[PDB]
Amino acid sequence: MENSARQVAQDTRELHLLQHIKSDQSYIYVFVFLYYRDHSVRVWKLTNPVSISETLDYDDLINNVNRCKSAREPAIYYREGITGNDAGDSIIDKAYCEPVSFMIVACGDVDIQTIEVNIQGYDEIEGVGILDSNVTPPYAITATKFERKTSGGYIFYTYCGLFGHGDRGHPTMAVGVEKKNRNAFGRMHPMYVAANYKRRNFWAKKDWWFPTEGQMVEQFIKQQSIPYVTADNVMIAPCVREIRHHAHY
Amino acid sequence: MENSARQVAQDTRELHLLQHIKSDQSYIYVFVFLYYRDHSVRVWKLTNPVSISETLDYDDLINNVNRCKSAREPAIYYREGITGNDAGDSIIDKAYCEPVSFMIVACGDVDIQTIEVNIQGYDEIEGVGILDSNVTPPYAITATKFERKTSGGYIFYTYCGLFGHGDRGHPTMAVGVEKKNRNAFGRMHPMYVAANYKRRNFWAKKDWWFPTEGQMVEQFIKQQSIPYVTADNVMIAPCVREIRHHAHY
Amino acid sequence: MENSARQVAQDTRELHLLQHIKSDQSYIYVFVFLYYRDHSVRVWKLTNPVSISETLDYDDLINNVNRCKSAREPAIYYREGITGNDAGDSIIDKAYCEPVSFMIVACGDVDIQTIEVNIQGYDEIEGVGILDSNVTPPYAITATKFERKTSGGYIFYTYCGLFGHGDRGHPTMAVGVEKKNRNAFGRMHPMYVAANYKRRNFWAKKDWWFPTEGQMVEQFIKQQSIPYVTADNVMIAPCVREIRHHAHY
Ligand SMILES: Nc1nc2c(ncn2[C@@H]2O[C@H](COP(=O)(O)OP(=O)(O)OP(=O)(O)O)[C@@H](O)[C@H]2O)c(=O)[nH]1
Ligand SMILES: Nc1nc2c(ncn2[C@@H]2O[C@H](COP(=O)(O)OP(=O)(O)OP(=O)(O)O)[C@@H](O)[C@H]2O)c(=O)[nH]1
Ligand SMILES: Nc1nc2c(ncn2[C@@H]2O[C@H](COP(=O)(O)OP(=O)(O)OP(=O)(O)O)[C@@H](O)[C@H]2O)c(=O)[nH]1
Repeated sequence: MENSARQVAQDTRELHLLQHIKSDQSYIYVFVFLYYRDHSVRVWKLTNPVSISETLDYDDLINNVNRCKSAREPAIYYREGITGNDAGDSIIDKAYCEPVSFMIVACGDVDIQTIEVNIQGYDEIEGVGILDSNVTPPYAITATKFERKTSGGYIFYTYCGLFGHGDRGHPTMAVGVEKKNRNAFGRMHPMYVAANYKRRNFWAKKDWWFPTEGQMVEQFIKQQSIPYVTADNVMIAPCVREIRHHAHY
Repeated sequence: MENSARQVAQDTRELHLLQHIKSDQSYIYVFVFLYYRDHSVRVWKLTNPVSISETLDYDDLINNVNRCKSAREPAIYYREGITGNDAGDSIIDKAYCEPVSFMIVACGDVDIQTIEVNIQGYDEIEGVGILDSNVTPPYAITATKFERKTSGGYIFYTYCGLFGHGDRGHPTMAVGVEKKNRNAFGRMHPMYVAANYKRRNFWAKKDWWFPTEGQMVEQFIKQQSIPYVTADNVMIAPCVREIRHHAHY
Repeated sequence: MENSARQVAQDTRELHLLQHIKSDQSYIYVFVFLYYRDHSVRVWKLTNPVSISETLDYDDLINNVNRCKSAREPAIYYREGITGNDAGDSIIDKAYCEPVSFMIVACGDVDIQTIEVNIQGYDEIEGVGILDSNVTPPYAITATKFERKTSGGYIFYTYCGLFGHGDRGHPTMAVGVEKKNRNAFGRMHPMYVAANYKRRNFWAKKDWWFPTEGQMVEQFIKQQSIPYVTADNVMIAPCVREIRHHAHY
């Protein structure tokens, strides 16, 4: 009864799930979870068939549901103070709605070795001046700092941190990653490039908000089967156990 | 008097119009018309010299002029309910401002064979989970479902449908299409690629709103000479009659 | 004492600054300064490692701090009138918040010869109709109209103008430029392309607003060392004097 054709259709399904990862027919994903002091979470899905590239601006990274709006000072009173040094006209030093921490989850067939997580202050300008900005500051080379998580045959990567109370407490970030290519024909080789270029905005960055992590895990993480690690360090991810008829090195 | 030089300058003009289509000097366009229950239309022009790629998020697809705003429930009360199953806190089941139907008009020198119209619910996630999402679900392969419309020598394509009252009644969509290339030198060949890459956001998605189709046809469709088909199935498009000094196969 | 190792570490620093321009490790920048009648400035940084491409829509180009909002007419009353000819329902003919003038500053290692500044009215449509629009109208070929400014070994380019009181007084604009490549290996050659494609949105267009030019020069231009030319024609830019041990042609 282990051998039934129905069981093999189930085997097909799960073999399909593991191979679909490496297949050109799947997406790669980076999810950015932002955790606020009110316990709520704002979440951005970045996604593409072959190449994720996105800026999350300040307005993308602050809490836009439990919003900071003293009915007294317009937004520019505060923005000017995080635009230039001592250039503010705000009685508020730090907005409540700025995130406390983040988690980056890279999943699907990412080549984690190509990932970049470049977090900057409000102006997006690395270093002391624009002409001295480096396109890749050392802390943007985050690949080896991700934790590798495994769930059966599934692999994904997590990177967590605090934004803090300095410049990066008013964050902007650029995130990019490539789909792993285990062979030599480039997904942007001249014979392929136009078909992937046509899909450069499949899909544009997309966000949601949730009242707590626990509620998000039930209503979203599990519902969409998004690999995840909770604050108490529990892995929430689908699990496809490896199927193979021969040994693997 | 048929032969006058002035008439030939007119011939030049119309020969220019037909050949400008196939020329690298023209844009390709996809227009997305969204029709609401109040009879108004929101319209997005997607456009590029060689390669259109765009996401129209939920906020792009709902009616943002005749807006849904009960002065009682914040937007997240409703959004949460179309983010996760049964996760809403809204007394409104379906927003008035969600579109009833759509028309996609692909025109200029599109290769309709490369078009993709991928409509999803709010979360933009095809299938049962992100790791099983297909980059091209069967219904995104819409090319053969477009109707081919001809106006003299001009060719364009239309695809209409209803959003309905299920998941896609809270639509997001990814649209991409390539300019037709009737010969072998790719518009993204290494000798060309950088010049077209420089124009990847020429132009970013752009929208308008109009109180009715009839008013839009007068104030916009005709004014900008955008090929179009009205709800009663009348073609509104410029018409350049073919000019040629010899027979065509 | 001219020869001290400390002085040579200073020489290293400034040699680094000049060579970092031509290095792949720097960004190219286009800044768009928009000057309003209230003397305020809205500023967009466009930036990329190798290829800038951006649309600044109408909502990006109008003053969004000193906002136009008669508590009487919704935005569409005015927008409809700049969408189609005589299609408005506004008692206001021209919004206060539309910019008077602009300056484009191209800096870092731009090849100014590849720049395009295509300014259009509200609809973004060049010419008399979409099928006749040219991807490059003559006035978009702006490269030779930029003024070349030098500050020691630093080179940058400025282009100024008025928006006026016609169609382009309701501006949209597409700006693109490539990083100068003084040799033959293309930054989008197949061996390089995927790494730069991954960084196509590093960074997305980013804006600020400032109450006056003078205040912006202190709080932003100088603070970020952004090359600049003030309204009275004073150059504000860092200055690295050329260092070389041999003569230069
Ligand atoms: N290490 C470092 N952090 C900086 C610097 N400038 C600003 N920061 C910010 O400091 C914050 C985190 O640094 P920590 O040393 O952990 O201190 P913190 O918890 O943020 O609180 P502070 O003591 O106010 O900085 C981040 O927001 C950084 O961006 C800097 O020059 N060096
Ligand atoms: N065919 C199909 N449609 C679905 C499914 N899930 C949601 N829908 C939605 O159903 C809507 C259109 O389906 P129809 O069969 O025409 O029904 P409808 O007019 O939308 O009204 P309903 O009966 O409430 O679905 C779209 O919004 C679809 O996205 C599904 O599993 N299959
Ligand atoms: N030259 C020219 N400008 C046009 C045309 N249509 C609209 N304009 C606009 O005219 C404005 C600048 O032209 P100017 O000749 O300097 O006149 P102006 O200062 O704008 O004031 P007006 O006399 O109302 O046009 C810009 O906003 C142009 O876009 C046109 O067909 N030719």
